Amino acid sequence: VDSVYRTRSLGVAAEGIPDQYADGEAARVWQLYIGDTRSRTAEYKAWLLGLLRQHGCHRVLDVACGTGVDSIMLVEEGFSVTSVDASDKMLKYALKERWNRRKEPAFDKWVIEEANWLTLDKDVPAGDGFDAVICLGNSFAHLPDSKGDQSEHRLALKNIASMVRPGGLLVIDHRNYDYILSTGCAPPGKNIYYKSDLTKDITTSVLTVNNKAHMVTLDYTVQVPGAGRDGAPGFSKFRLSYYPHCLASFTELVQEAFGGRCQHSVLGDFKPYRPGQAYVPCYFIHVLKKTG
Amino acid sequence: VDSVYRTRSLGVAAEGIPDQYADGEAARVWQLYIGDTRSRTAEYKAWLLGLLRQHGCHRVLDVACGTGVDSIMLVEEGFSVTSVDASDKMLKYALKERWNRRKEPAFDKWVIEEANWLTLDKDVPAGDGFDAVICLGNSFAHLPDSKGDQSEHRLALKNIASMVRPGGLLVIDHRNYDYILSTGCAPPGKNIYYKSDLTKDITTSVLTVNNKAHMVTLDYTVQVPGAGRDGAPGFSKFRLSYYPHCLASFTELVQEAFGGRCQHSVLGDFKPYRPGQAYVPCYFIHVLKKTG
Amino acid sequence: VDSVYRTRSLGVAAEGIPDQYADGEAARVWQLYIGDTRSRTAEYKAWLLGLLRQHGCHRVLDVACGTGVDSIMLVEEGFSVTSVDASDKMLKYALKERWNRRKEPAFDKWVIEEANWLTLDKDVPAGDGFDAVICLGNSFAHLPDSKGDQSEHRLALKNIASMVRPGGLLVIDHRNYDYILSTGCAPPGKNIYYKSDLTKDITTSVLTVNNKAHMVTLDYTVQVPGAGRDGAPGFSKFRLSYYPHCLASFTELVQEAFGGRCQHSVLGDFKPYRPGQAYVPCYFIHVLKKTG
Amino acid sequence: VDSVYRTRSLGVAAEGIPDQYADGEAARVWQLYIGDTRSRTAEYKAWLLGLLRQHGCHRVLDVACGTGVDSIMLVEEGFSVTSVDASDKMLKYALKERWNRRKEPAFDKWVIEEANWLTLDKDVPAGDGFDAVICLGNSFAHLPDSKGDQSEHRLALKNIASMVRPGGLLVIDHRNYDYILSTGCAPPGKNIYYKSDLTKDITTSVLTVNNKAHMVTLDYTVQVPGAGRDGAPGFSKFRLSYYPHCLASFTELVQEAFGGRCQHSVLGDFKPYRPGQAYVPCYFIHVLKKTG
Ligand SMILES: C[S@@+](CC[C@H](N)C(=O)[O-])C[C@H]1O[C@@H](n2cnc3c(N)ncnc32)[C@H](O)[C@@H]1O
Ligand SMILES: C[S@@+](CC[C@H](N)C(=O)[O-])C[C@H]1O[C@@H](n2cnc3c(N)ncnc32)[C@H](O)[C@@H]1O
Ligand SMILES: C[S@@+](CC[C@H](N)C(=O)[O-])C[C@H]1O[C@@H](n2cnc3c(N)ncnc32)[C@H](O)[C@@H]1O
Ligand SMILES: C[S@@+](CC[C@H](N)C(=O)[O-])C[C@H]1O[C@@H](n2cnc3c(N)ncnc32)[C@H](O)[C@@H]1O
Repeated sequence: VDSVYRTRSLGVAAEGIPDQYADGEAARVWQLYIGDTRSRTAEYKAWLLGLLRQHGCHRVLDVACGTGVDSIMLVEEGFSVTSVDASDKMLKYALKERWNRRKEPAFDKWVIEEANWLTLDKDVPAGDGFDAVICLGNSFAHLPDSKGDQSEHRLALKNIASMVRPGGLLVIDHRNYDYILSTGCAPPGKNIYYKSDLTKDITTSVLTVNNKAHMVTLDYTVQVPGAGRDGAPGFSKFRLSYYPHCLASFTELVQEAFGGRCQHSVLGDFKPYRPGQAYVPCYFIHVLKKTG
Repeated sequence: VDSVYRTRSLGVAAEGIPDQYADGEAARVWQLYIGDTRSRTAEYKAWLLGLLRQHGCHRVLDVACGTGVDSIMLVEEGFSVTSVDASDKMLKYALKERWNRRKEPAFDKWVIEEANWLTLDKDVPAGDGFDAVICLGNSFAHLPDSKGDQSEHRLALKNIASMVRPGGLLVIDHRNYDYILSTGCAPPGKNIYYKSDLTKDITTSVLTVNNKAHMVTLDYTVQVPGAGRDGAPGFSKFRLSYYPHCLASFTELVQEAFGGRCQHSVLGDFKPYRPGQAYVPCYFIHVLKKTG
Repeated sequence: VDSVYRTRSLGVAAEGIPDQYADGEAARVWQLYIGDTRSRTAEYKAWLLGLLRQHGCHRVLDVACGTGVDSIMLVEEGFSVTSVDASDKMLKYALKERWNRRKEPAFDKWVIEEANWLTLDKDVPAGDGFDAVICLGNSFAHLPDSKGDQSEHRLALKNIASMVRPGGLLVIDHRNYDYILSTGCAPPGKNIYYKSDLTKDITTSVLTVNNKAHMVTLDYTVQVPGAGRDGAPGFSKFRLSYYPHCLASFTELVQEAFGGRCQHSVLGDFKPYRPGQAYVPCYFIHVLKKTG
Repeated sequence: VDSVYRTRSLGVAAEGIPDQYADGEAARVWQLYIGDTRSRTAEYKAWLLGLLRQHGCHRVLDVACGTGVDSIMLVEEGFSVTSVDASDKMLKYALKERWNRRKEPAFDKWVIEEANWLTLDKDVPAGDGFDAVICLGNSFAHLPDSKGDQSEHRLALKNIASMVRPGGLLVIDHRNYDYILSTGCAPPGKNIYYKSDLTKDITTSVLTVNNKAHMVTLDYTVQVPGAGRDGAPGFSKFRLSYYPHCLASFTELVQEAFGGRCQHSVLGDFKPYRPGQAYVPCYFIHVLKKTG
């Protein structure tokens, strides 16, 4: 019988040595990519701040915290923000920012915590509920459908909806999977939230099981600038996958998390979406108010 | 022809979702094991405090920080401490403690940083050097010997040596491998630093390649106290490996890192050691005062 | 740092012991599946015999031999047959049949050899060429496209073309992928060559990379008739992948292998085919007579 | 959760493509190595034939058939030989020899079959039992001890013993693990059965679990002659593992398979073994006669 013997179990750590896959090529380019989410768009800052001001929002939950980018902006702008994420490699970066800016009182008062959408209700005390829960940049699509029925999608989305105060707002988005599913090409860098300073090439694979689109996998080949001989760049690659959320399924899923007690509007890039307009958006943003 | 597709590359993270090996069975008992073995022994506290004080040490580098237990003791007793480690999954727990106690002025002053013994000089500013460097808990032995000659142990020990000020101390220990390599059994829980609440069994595997002990592997079977049926214990395993440093070679390796310019003593468990003494230590502590 | 020890290298065998993946769960249902699907259809026998006879074929190369079912039919009906395949695990079953029937003079004359389509010219002496080459059973589609351009299909088809004598035939088929790629469902057991006793379900996954169907994967759930409790069926899965050859491209690929010097016809199931005919084949059989 | 998607299950085959790991570097050198077992020693041929002649042996079972080397020699010498092995990669070579030599009547009458030592009794009809069962060249040591107690060793050895006719012979061997266990070096090419024409370097690893030697792993680096630039050789590597059978354990195990109803003699290289002679043998051969 063939035995394989690992030096240590997958998932364990040890004091003087880097964790399991922390310095592979894939993790190295990936770090350049997550650091390139820096340069937020004027449009983005303008839309989101205006939405939240117009509604009088003050406590806000960022449920896809990441490196802290969206959250750092709300802290700076005076909101009282709680930020959670299920990933520790990403939470490390937010945490580091809060420690650096500790002495600025608004950053001493920023709550970053671990939480999973599947167990949110128990990970995060709702309190009287928040004024706006945000889940933006196609964070949500990372979540696969393991069970084949979309039960896990329904559960994460209900819990997210459970953190909205009555009268409050959920702002959640997804990339345009309707376009991607029909050209087979997720085109690089047409991005409405941060301007990318890296050049990347994307290969898109779409897996369809029986007749249903089940996953979109993107291979990102990143030109890394200083890494050849006489100043030339190198190229390296990493991969990430997603659930291809179509606008109509998603609209059903999201209004179902509210039990139908919501108003619901869907924007196109930051502008309205009239189904059958010419302009094919890169991202659909849904803004739901709990009306009940 | 065969090919193997993965969702995402090994090493990358994403906002929705737990990181790659994080909620495996082995990472859950392992998390038990680092938590319910971080309650220090009075002997150790008194030993380590009296030594540092005895030599008039005030700035200390902990170069194998882990969850911070060693540094926390020292941060509390009013030393200026900087703690590094290479493992993010472990530093996570020291960082979190610093935050929760960020209101006590000593804890506001604790530096915790990423660094690796191999590049330690490029990662930590010694300046004129620290008063003591500590690498306790049998952490040096985590570093494998990947090129068959011990060039990586040499490099690491030299970079650790360099952080010590002239007249400063290096305190670095290792398990008694001499014994382990004769009995083939690293016995559980005879621990001099921390008091273990958890019941465990250990299987020890020793790998020998063209007659040199090259690695010792411990498989931990942790009894987990409420996981079974009628309050009965539930059980899980994890594994971790060590380089088996024998006292005589390690003694040579560590002198050679100060270029011979050092005074060296080896403690028995905390007691002094002489060959063939009746008492068999579980740990050899080496104390090296740097002459120049 | 992590390392992974194996007992023995991947690909090596040893006298004591079963070969590496041989008694897995998947190799056991798979063995069921190749056995209890090798009982040929009267339609096929009559179709294939009449064609060969009709053109006065006598030496035949089976270039996708497998367990030998196609060759055995022909060896019995008095043709001079040489059978090659690249898979040892499959050739094993043809070899064994040859031995058991080594006393019948036709079977003493059957050649069964290892060869690969890619190197086929270097592996099989055509001499002046064979009368017919056969590659039936949807075997050509096993060859993946690993360089993204179909250079390996081209090479393989050209080397198969070269074994055909001038005035000889190439008979090569493929499943109807056109249909599969629109319905997303390769339906079970509508098979024209062999009569299946076994009950199976098939999940079909289609992989598409920057808008080109690149692979179809079938997961077979085989109902195994006595494996459960009270004679109840026990169940196991295995998986196998295909390159989805569409009729029009395959038609171009196969002409191009004879340099255009060929006459080409495509049969519907065994019946002739015309576009938009009401009858939808499960298999397209291509018959190519080489002109020069 | 990370999915990994294979093209096909481990262990399945498919008509136009090589089986899973058949053309890796490891399998390529390994084939040069198994083909280098060619050049049987004069000493070997002389001893074995003389033993078997002196006992009047005629039906003989080779239970570690391999490529067929020992068996081909007994066929040629007139014995009535049945040869079994559990490995198909190796049985393929024997089988091919029998087909080549088919017309020589003694090779038409050679029975090669698949069998496992663990299920031997049911794989091979004993008949009235054989005159000599042979298991030579350290075939037996390939068999690991999965259960930790040597139950599997006891079972394979009992079944092997069950194929010996009363008055018949078992000739079975093992390398000198007592020497290997004490120098840590299985030295290359001191071989008493075939002269090796390949130059190989061996690295020996010994794994000890708790105090018991559990496995000896050999990395064979083979100088392959024509594989560099101007005629120079290349070097490639494969690995194989074994149970370190000590002479005294083995002597117990083997006489226990007979229930103690045996005579037992143990040879040194082909010559007698007096425990405490100077000459340290490379191989111990045991010859047991069933006396009962
Ligand atoms: C790092 S996240 C933004 C995080 C955000 N600041 C937050 O609050 O969650 C970037 C997202 O943009 C995605 N995206 C969709 N199509 C893209 C494309 N063609 N190129 C780059 N990113 C694209 C990535 O898949 C990823 O999910
Ligand atoms: C929680 S860690 C100690 C961390 C410490 N703060 C530092 O300086 O890195 C527990 C340590 O005890 C070690 N240990 C070694 N042998 C052991 C044994 N037989 N029983 C229990 N713990 C053992 C483990 O290898 C591990 O490195
Ligand atoms: C036993 S093999 C045929 C071997 C044949 N003697 C030859 O020429 O290679 C069975 C073949 O039927 C194919 N097949 C394709 N689609 C199928 C389906 N839907 N149901 C059953 N078999 C299917 C399998 O892929 C496999 O290659
Ligand atoms: C191919 S087998 C011989 C097969 C034999 N003709 C039969 O009847 O089974 C070769 C054996 O010699 C072994 N052996 C032991 N020590 C060796 C060494 N230092 N170098 C080479 N082979 C050695 C291999 O491990 C292997 O098990």
